[PDB]
This record gives sequence, structure tokens and C-alpha cells, in this order.
Amino acid sequence: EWQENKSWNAHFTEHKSQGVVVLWNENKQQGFTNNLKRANQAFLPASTFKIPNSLIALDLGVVKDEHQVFKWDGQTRDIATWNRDHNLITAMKYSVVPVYQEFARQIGEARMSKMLHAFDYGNEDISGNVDSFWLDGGIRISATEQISFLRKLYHNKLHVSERSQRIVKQAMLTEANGDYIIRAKTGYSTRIEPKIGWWVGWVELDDNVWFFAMNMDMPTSDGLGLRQAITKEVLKQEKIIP
Ligand SMILES: O=C(O)c1cccc(-c2ccc(O)cc2)c1
Repeated sequence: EWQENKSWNAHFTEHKSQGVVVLWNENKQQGFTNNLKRANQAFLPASTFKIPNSLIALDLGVVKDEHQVFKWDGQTRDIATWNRDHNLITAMKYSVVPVYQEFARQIGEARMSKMLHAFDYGNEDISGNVDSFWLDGGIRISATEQISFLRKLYHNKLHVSERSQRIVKQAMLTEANGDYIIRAKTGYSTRIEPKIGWWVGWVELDDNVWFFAMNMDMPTSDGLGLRQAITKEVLKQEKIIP
């Protein structure tokens, strides 16, 4: 069911960091992690909320499809990639917060709450600003809850149209080669302590899918690449990827 392998802690220790990687074998219905305590420790989802946010916007028509353009609002922000026009694909790719803040306001406080209950998403608490609760509000989710949510999305079992779920999984596309496909979303929570990085998603193989969910303490932006680098070192160790 759930087995803990502390050997993976080296991958966090080698970099003087702390965090958890959670893997779920879909064929075997078996989970694996380095720290079962942290695996269930709930944090702010931050930009990982793009996934449910994207799903909700699409299903209500706030976003019509992955080609619709969302014009830069002309306010120059500290991240250049945000200072341009975007569609759902590029908005997800560059974690464009201002676009999803506009989604949330159009979704509305009421509808956002029901959908997150329908999704059984985390603590289902949207306390705070409707356009920032996933960055500095009351919502919390753990790695194992992320994986559980992702599993429904993969299997099109969330209570939104199949189309909306297919479109988001398209937007989640991160890496694809002859060996595997990764559909995932990054997260960086800085507005409330502790500062952490997220990476959640799954690795599609020919005959199996490995869902993953990782977070780690993130005092400075210098270690943002360790989110994927540590996850991939674990996937290699377990011969999930070469
Ligand atoms: O999580 C990602 O992949 C991603 C993408 C674009 C920008 C940022 C980011 C945001 C804020 C920051 O202070 C440092 C980095 C993260």
C-alpha cells in the first residue's frame, strides 16, 4: 500500500535541503515516499492551483479554449514572461499569475468554493481574496491529496466535462520524448511561511503511469530547479526513467 524508503532523503540531504517526494504506481496501486509524515503535510498549493483553476474556468466558459488570447494588462511586472499576451498553454507554461487572478474573479467566490468541494480538493477552504487564496489564503493541500486529485483528472473522473479535463492535460504537457511523457505543474509559495516549492503531475510510460507529488523548503529562488532535478533523480533511481 504505502512504503517508506528513507534512502531517498539523500537526494534532499546532498543539497542541504528538506522535502518529500511521493510516487504512486497506478498499475500496482502502491505508493512510495521518503517521508510519510511530510507526504501528508498540507501546504499552500500556490501555482499548482492552476490545474483546478484552469479546469473550473473552462467548464464555466470563462476560458473558451486553449487558443483564446488574454491580453497583457499593461502593468509591467517583475517577471518579463508575464508582460505579454497569453493563452491557456503559455499561461500555464510561465505560471502567469495575473491571468489566473482574472480567471478567479470571473469564476467568482461562490462557484470556486463548490467546484473545489466537488473536486475533493485539499481542505476545500478558499478563505481570503478570491484572486489570491491559493497564494496567501486558507487553502491547503498535501502531496498525497495532490496525487489523488491528479488520478481523477487522468481518468477524466472530476465533475467537469471530459473536454475541460483533456484541455488542461494538454496544457500540463511539460516534456515528451521516446521514453516518457510528463504532464505536471510547478509551484512556488512565498507569501506565507514556510517557503516551499511544488512539482506535481505524472509520468506516462508505454504500459504504466507513475503519479508524483513533491515539495521542498525554498528559502531562495536559487533552488527552484531542484524541484524537477530531485524528482527526476528519484525516478532514475527507481528505474522509472533512464
Ligand atoms: O514555477 C515555475 O516554473 C516558475 C515559472 C516562472 C516564474 C517563477 C518564479 C516566480 C516568482 C519568483 O520569485 C521566482 C520564480 C516560477
